[PDB]
Amino acid sequence: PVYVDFDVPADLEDDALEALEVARDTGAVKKGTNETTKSIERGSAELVFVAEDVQPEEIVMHIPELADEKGVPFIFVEQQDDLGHAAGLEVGSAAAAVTDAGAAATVLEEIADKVEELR
RNA sequence: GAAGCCCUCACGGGCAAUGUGGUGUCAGGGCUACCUCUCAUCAGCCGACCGUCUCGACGAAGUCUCUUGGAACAGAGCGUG
Ligand SMILES: [Mg+2]
Repeated sequence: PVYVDFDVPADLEDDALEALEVARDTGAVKKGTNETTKSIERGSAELVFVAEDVQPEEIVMHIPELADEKGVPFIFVEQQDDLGHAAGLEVGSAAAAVTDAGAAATVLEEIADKVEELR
C-alpha cells in the first residue's frame, strides 16, 4: 500500500506466479524477505516478488527503491500465501526472488517488460 | 536457508521464509586462502566422601554396718567405677 505505486492486473500476476513455479523447478529462487534482499544487493536477482498483504509493512518497504537503484525488476502479488505456495513453501512468503530463471527466462524477461510498461 | 521445534504410542495434527535450525558473541566474529589443533566452552550421563544438625543402640561401679529420722540422698565406719 505505501510501498505499492502501481497495480498489477490479475492476469499478469498469474503469469508471474506461473513463471515462479517453473523457476523453482528449472532454475533457482530465493524465498523470504531477508534472502530476497541479499539477491538485490548481490545483484544475483533477476525478478523479485513482493506481497501486498504484508503487515507490518516495514518488512518490505525497502524492496521497491532498493530494487530500483539496483536495476533489478520487481512485481507485486496480492496474496502472501500464493507467493509462498508458488515459491514452493507450505507457509506464506512476503517476498521472493527468482535467482536465475529456468525454462522461463523468456516469459520472465517479458513479465519484466510488461511491468516496466505498467509504469 | 528448512537442514528445525511442539503434541501424539502411532497415525496424524500444529508451528515455522514476518526465519525454526546451523554458525557466532572483543581471547571480536563472518567470508576467502592457509597452519595447527581440540582439552576452552556448551549440552547431556553418572554421582559421592568428609563435615554439620537431629535422632537412636550399647553403656562401669554399694543400695553394706552403727546412729538420728516418718523416710538416708545425713553423721561415723568399710568399700567400688
Ligand atoms: Mg547457537
